[PDB]
Amino acid sequence: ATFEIVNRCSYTVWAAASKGDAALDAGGRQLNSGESWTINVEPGTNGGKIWARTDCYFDDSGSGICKTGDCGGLLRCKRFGRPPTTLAEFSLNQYGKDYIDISNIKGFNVPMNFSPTTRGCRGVRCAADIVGQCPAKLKAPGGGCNDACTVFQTSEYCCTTGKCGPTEYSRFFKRLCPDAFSYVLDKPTTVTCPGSSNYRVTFCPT
Repeated sequence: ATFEIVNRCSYTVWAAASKGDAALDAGGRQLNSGESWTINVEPGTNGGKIWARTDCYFDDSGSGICKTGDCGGLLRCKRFGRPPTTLAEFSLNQYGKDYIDISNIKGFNVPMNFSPTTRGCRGVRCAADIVGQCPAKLKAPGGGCNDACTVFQTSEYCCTTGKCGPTEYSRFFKRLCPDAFSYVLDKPTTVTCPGSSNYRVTFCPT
C-alpha cells in the first residue's frame, strides 16, 4: 500500500513510520512545510503507526533527539515514539479489510488527517487546538499534551486490568476530537476500508 505523508504545518516535522519492532519503509524523514513523502507499506502489515516529531536535532549519522515523539534518538525509527504523539494507526489486509484510526491514547502533538486516496471508506481527523487548551497537569514542557496514563501511571488511566472508564482527562481529548480514541476502552472510532487501499496522512490539515 502507498501512504503519502504531507506536512501542511508552517513548521518542519520529522515524520516517522514503524510497526514497533521494525521501520516501515525508511522509518523517518524530515518534512519541511509543504513537503510530501511517499512510502510503501507491505500488505498484511498489522499494527503500523505514523506520527510526527517536533524540534529535532540529528547529526550526519542520523542520531539525535526530538522534543516530541523521539524513537530512541534515531532519524529512521525502528520503534514507537515517546509521548506525546498524535497517532495514525493501521492494520492492512486483515481478512479482506483494512482498519484505520487516529488515537490520542499516547497524547497529542500535531493535528492530523488520515484519509484514503482510493474509493470505499471515509477518513478521520483530529485538528482541534489540543495543545493550546491542554489541562495544566498534562502539558508537556517540550510541547504537546500528554495522556493521563503517561503522566500519572495509574491502573485506571492505563486500563491495566482491562476494566477502566472514561476520566476527566480522557473526556478532554474526546470533547476536542470525537473521532479519535481517547482512552483504551473508548467506543471504537476505527474505520473499515477495502483491503489494499492507499492513504494520505496530512499534518496540520486546516
